[PDB]
Amino acid sequence: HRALDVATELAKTFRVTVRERERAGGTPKAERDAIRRSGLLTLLISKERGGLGESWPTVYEAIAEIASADASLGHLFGYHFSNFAYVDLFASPEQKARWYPQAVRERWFLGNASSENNAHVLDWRVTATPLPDGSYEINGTKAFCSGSADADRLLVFAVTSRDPNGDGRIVAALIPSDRAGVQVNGDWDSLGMRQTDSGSVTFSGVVVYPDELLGTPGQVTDAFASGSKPSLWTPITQLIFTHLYLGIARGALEEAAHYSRSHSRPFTLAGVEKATEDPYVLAIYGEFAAQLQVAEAGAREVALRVQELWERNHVTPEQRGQLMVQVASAKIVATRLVIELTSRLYEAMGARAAASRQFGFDRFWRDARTHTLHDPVAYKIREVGNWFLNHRFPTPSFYS
Amino acid sequence: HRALDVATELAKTFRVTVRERERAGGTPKAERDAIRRSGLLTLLISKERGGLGESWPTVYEAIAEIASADASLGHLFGYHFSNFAYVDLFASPEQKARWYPQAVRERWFLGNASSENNAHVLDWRVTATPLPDGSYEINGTKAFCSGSADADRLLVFAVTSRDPNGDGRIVAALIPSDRAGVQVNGDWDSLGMRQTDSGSVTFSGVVVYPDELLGTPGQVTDAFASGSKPSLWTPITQLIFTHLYLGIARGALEEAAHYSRSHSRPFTLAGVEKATEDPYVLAIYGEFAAQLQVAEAGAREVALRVQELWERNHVTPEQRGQLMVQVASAKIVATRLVIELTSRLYEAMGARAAASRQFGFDRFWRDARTHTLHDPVAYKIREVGNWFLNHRFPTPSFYS
Amino acid sequence: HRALDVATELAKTFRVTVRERERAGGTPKAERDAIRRSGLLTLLISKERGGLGESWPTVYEAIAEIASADASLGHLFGYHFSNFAYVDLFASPEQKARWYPQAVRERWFLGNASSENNAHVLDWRVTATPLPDGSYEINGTKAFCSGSADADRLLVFAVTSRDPNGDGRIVAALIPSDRAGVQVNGDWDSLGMRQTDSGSVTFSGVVVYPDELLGTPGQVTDAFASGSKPSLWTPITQLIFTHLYLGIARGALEEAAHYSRSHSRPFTLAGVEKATEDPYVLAIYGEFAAQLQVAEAGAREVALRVQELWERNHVTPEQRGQLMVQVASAKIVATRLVIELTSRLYEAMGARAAASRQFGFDRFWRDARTHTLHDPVAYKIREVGNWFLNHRFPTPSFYS
Amino acid sequence: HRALDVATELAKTFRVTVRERERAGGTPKAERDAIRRSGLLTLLISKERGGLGESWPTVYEAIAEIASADASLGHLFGYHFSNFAYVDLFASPEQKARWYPQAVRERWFLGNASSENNAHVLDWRVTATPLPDGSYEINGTKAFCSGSADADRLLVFAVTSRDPNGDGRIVAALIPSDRAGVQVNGDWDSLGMRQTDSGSVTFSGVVVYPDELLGTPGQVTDAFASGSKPSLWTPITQLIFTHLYLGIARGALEEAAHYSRSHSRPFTLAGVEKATEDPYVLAIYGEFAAQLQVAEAGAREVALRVQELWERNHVTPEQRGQLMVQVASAKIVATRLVIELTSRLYEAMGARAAASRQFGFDRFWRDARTHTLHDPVAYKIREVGNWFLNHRFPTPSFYS
Ligand SMILES: Cc1cc2nc3c(=O)[nH]c(=O)nc-3n(C[C@H](O)[C@H](O)[C@H](O)COP(=O)(O)O)c2cc1C
Ligand SMILES: Cc1cc2nc3c(=O)[nH]c(=O)nc-3n(C[C@H](O)[C@H](O)[C@H](O)COP(=O)(O)O)c2cc1C
Ligand SMILES: Cc1cc2nc3c(=O)[nH]c(=O)nc-3n(C[C@H](O)[C@H](O)[C@H](O)COP(=O)(O)O)c2cc1C
Ligand SMILES: Cc1cc2nc3c(=O)[nH]c(=O)nc-3n(C[C@H](O)[C@H](O)[C@H](O)COP(=O)(O)O)c2cc1C
Ligand SMILES: O=S1c2ccccc2-c2ccccc21
Ligand SMILES: O=S1c2ccccc2-c2ccccc21
Ligand SMILES: O=S1c2ccccc2-c2ccccc21
Ligand SMILES: O=S1c2ccccc2-c2ccccc21
Repeated sequence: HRALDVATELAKTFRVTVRERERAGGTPKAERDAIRRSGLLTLLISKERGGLGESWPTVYEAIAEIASADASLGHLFGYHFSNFAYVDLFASPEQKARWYPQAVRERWFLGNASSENNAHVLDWRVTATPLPDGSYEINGTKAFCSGSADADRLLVFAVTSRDPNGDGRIVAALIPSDRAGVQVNGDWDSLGMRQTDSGSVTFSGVVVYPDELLGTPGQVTDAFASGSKPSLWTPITQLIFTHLYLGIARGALEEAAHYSRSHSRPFTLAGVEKATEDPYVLAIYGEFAAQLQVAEAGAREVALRVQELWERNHVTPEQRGQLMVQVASAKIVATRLVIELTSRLYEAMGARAAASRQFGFDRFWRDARTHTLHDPVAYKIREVGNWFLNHRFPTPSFYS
Repeated sequence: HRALDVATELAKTFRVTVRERERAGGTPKAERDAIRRSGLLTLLISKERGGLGESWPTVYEAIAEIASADASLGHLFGYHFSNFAYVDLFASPEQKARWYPQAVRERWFLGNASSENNAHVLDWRVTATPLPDGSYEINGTKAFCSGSADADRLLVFAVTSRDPNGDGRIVAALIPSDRAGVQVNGDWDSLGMRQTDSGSVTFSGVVVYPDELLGTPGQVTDAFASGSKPSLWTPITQLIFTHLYLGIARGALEEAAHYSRSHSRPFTLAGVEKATEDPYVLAIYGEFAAQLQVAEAGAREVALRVQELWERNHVTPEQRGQLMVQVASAKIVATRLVIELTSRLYEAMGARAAASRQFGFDRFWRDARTHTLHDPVAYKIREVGNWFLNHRFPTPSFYS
Repeated sequence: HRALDVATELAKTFRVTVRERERAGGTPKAERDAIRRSGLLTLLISKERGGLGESWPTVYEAIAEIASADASLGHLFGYHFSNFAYVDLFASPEQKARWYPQAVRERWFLGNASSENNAHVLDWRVTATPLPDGSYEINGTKAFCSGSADADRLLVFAVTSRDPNGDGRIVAALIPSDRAGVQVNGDWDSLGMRQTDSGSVTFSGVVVYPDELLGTPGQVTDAFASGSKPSLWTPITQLIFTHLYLGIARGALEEAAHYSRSHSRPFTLAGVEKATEDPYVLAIYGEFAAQLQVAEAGAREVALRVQELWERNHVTPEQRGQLMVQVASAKIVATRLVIELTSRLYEAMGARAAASRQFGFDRFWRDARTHTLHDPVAYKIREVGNWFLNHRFPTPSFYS
Repeated sequence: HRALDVATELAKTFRVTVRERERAGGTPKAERDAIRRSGLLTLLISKERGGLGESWPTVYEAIAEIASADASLGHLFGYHFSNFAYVDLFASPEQKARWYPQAVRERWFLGNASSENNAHVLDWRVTATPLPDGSYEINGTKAFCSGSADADRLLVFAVTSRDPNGDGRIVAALIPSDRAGVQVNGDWDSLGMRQTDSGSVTFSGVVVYPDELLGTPGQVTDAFASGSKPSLWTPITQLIFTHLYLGIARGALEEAAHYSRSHSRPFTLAGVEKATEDPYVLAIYGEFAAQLQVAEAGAREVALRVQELWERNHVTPEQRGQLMVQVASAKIVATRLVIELTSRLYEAMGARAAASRQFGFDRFWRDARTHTLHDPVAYKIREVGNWFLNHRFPTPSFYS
């Protein structure tokens, strides 16, 4: 229970200042350093490589706890583990023996530069062009680069160009964020998730060395189409998002209840004597706390299954598909819950919760409303429906 | 027709500047003056007395149109008519003969100072102490004094104190906002409705003269108990709120639709080619536009009944109770609609509608989430249920 | 008010026996004859042809009132007017001169035989093959032939075959239900709407004469595609369906309230003394009564617009398309309302309301759940969404 | 796994005949005997006493499995284990050492006679009169006596009367169903759950011997008041109900999907070619399947906690209350889920799924609509709200 105590104490500290910090936007440098000092970035690194030797259930629990205090920090922390999962699923034994001890000593907080802002999500234009001795040159602009600012390493994705061994192949690389040619642009100014630094990043002539490549170019595509072990990255990452949503939900419900206990007035017109005994106040907390309990218990069970399959040598398409269905289902339920709860709980608090902007309760809705659009829930719902009705497991990709 | 065209033209100009103005909060003086110049503040004053001689259906449609452009200016405009209605329902013929031509010539924009911030609503501590001549001295601070800033007259409520004829009787008056001892405080910094100037007003020995009094002390309480004609004030005012919600909903839907046509990207992962042809985008617009059509059509019929009873010399408890039930029903449907739609419409626009704070679409949710808390919709629901199941009309009050 | 009084009295009498009658299914001959004796089948025929010269709002009110007592009789009554509307929109002047006085004298109650059970709803295989002197011979089986038992005339649709003037044109005709070769099969055995007689009808060498044809073959296709006046048939008919749903909803709500008032027990475990004072019982009635009030008020407005356009010589596509959007909106709201209400109201009554099957309250859900599937509400939603987002009116058909 | 395989095979046979059997109502003797032969009634009896030595998670999964095929048989099965649970928590080791081997050898299927039909659910009037040798005489009529027909023993509750040591104290006993003076009345005729035999049972001078009593008079009240281990009976039983709802939901979803794949027609008006590819069809299955996956996964965690506490020598009120809150939440979520999906899934199948009564899909709604009224979900919601807001665990009782 040590690591979860550490996460709980971090969250408590973040709650003190989240109201003022998220107003300002920009990079939460002090808080990212506190996460560095905690050791929790090393949760999944073996004790023999200097890490904590912990499990995915602990990582997921920590993500939700931090997110309940500060959704931007929960996001950055969660994405770090999505990035680490990808690295761990593709890195060579030589890379792990070098990088993981270095990640411990240098306290790596990972960011990524992957998606783009072209005509649709499938329009990637950041190129990797071959160089002598096996290196590649990266050129182009990425969007939504969460945790790009103050990142020690960047997980970067590119498509091969002018390549003898085949163009259009996906290369992934882990590079220093201060490698020459990398310009983090700092243009993140969002409705919510305001301290995630998910702005854009520009690559001009950026050199990637062979010992920084995560597998061969195109290997990720072969791994996902085959259902090799790396195909677990998507269910892992979508369950990370799910725990952000559950964390936000719990934090909003607890913050509302504290207000209701200390500040709500009884609607004495109706003969109510204390707000905490109002039948409709109680119904609102009951409806949402009940959904939250079930979603949280369900999410713990799926997290255990992530760990079980994480430890296998081989995961069958059926095992991967079943897990993805369970994860997609959890994310759908958590999405609906957090969006409804963060808006409707005002009705259990009263008008003065909104009349004083500085109370800042709208932060929960703004954070959830921003992140839940990451990928459209309507097509997660379609994927689960296509599984149930047509017995088709979703096609492994970066999003399913 | 002409009045509604003027309202439409006002709304158009407000839409240009609302995003910038509402961020700043404070008093929309230029826009209040444009409303003064439009003549619409006199909509319900008879032509005999210099007004437009128009009807409540026209007022309500004008409220919704302006609210759809700028919710604070729709609120200010609507509340002016709630203040006017109270004056019209309690003032003597002699008072109206003087006040109403004055309001036309001087372009009066009314505000109010009524509710307070103590243990529960209508736990009132602002006192009216009788003076030998029949004047009253007012002392205390009012809260939520919408339209208090830049008001030509304030509708004010107090409770008698040191009164041989009975303490605790509610008096009302219409007084100049710069009467000695009136301090309008400018302490309004809210989630939404940011330019309604609903801060506090402090009364330091404010004298109210006998010709400014509206009825006799406790007369409002007796009219409420009687369910007689002055008790129409509440259904009238609750239907004003309803039209703020319908206007916000219509404005949000049309603003989201503009973004969907111009900015949303197709989810090519699912093979869709234009976002405006996505089946799930279309379902969101259809579900909410459909509910809006029915709600608006229903509201027009209730507004018609408001006009009918407004014109009568006498109104029975049964007519008043039936109207209040119809108004409550409209408010319930409009409340649920606007709260769901201003949040869920993000799902038809995509992540970039939230990723870019300056788009500012969240203004609709913030405005509606703030105002819908005015009084709890749960007890409007109880009131309709008590009528339908038990044949009990609501107990008339400032809220029912 | 005379016509509505007659409908109200018919509905009262139907309420007495509906529970026993709908159990058995089959043909409600005594109740159909009661409608014949009432004269209401002639609501839309002019007084100068023997009819009542009434209006569509009267018809719609009578439909909802009768449906609230007996959904099957309300369906039969309403479909009579859909059949009549089709006849009136396509019939020649000499057809109207002979048919309408005859329909009064002989107290005609119309049925139809239109849809079929092939691969999809567009797949029509009942043929019209040319005979000498301009007659046609009809062959094949129709499905869902509402009101076909005890019908004085059937409205019948076929597609031309072996026709030198063109194959696959849609012809419509009004014929005697006992013409040689017409076999009403009596196979309607439904979850709800159990006395609408909507089973199959088999046509074996059935002769149709030129003076029974409603326009030329293919004329309905042209009138709908061009938006000429007969394109009103679909919004007229879809609003008929809407009033079935509103009538069922009102009937179920009122029947539930009676049980709650006289049989529901207080949940004394929570200190409730009377079920009628339970806060959650009151909340259920309030929610649904409020939505019904708004839906009914909105439906009245749309019914008036039907009458207004019914009286026009020409109706533009904007006028027809805006009416169809308003009708579709009303139907969507009424559909959601009646399906939720007829199921959820058990929670306001208690277990014994379901545990005593004889109480029969499930009739409302059975009737509503059956009819609301007539055409899919999801595509009504898409049609409203396509209009609001893309400014595309529904393309006229038998369904839109 | 062996045990779950046996339950799956039973369910598969029950599925073949449930549609025909449940119309008839009455007692499903052949199916009860198949359950007797399966051994599964002994799931919780230790191997030492001739039982299967299985756990509550296995029991709950078997209940859901059987319920998905035949809700009445799942109900009868599940209530057997609620009856067994009461016996296990209150009987002496000496009693269980005789009864449990006898239950194995004689293939006991337990029923109960507990609730009554007086002014409210707390109003109990079936009396137990103490006789001088320590026996009691039971007199009066019980209602809702699930499984009272063909029962090998009945768990019976009464209140002491003519008792010098205190009237009104609750006594429980396990007695033969054919003891002199027991009359099972066969008056069950319900909307759903039609073969649970939950009719009335009348007791005329029925003798209960000392060694048939479960604890001492009032002992159950003392256990509830102290939140001690016997008060686990409620969360155990409420989670049995929860698995009936999850079972019905899964059965209904799977039956609907078979129709959608086999019989639904594409809505060609809108350009659909396959119903199984319709976007709104897929969205219904996706929404409901996703909620079911999360609810089932959360339910498994709670079932493990039931087993954990079942094995404890002592249980604190905090452990009992935490478990009850988790069970209540699962029940709330499952109730809402099954009620919505058993009605809305028609929209995925089409009109002919309701127009052909013999398809019988309404059985799912009828079963779930009937059972979910067992106790009011509104007060389960209040109980979870009171815990979350005010940190008050539910007051232990037969319902909470
Ligand atoms: C945006 C807004 C404007 C309001 N304007 C007025 C007003 O002009 N006059 C008034 O008496 N109360 C006004 N109220 C207050 C309500 O009557 C009520 O006192 C308040 O919403 C209750 O606060 P509570 O739910 O936090 O207890 C306003 C409330 C809001 C939210
Ligand atoms: C708060 C937030 C953070 C995001 N972080 C990342 C990220 O770290 N890496 C990435 O590839 N995409 C990230 N995305 C983007 C999604 O993968 C996707 O590209 C985008 O949300 C689609 O935008 P649209 O719906 O407006 O078309 C993020 C999106 C949001 C809203
Ligand atoms: C299908 C069904 C089965 C029931 N079985 C039992 C039972 O076996 N034992 C029992 O004590 N109560 C049983 N109950 C009853 C509840 O304990 C409770 O008394 C009842 O649902 C209250 O009915 P009301 O809401 O109409 O007041 C059953 C109820 C239903 C609906
Ligand atoms: C209760 C009921 C009555 C119906 N009556 C008629 C009718 O009178 N004339 C007609 O053409 N179709 C009638 N329909 C059928 C619809 O036009 C449509 O063909 C059918 O609901 C589609 O079936 P599906 O959803 O199973 O594919 C009726 C349908 C129902 C459910
Ligand atoms: O889910 S994101 C994403 C979407 C599409 C392609 C790559 C990535 C990526 C990498 C790291 C974290 C998060 C994400
Ligand atoms: O609804 S508000 C209110 C609540 C309670 C007492 C008085 C008043 C008042 C007067 C004018 C406008 C608005 C309001
Ligand atoms: O709406 S039904 C229908 C569907 C499709 C083709 C024709 C018809 C028709 C004719 C009369 C009444 C009802 C209907
Ligand atoms: O939940 S039921 C119930 C309600 C109230 C008192 C006793 C009982 C009882 C006993 C056995 C099974 C089921 C039930």
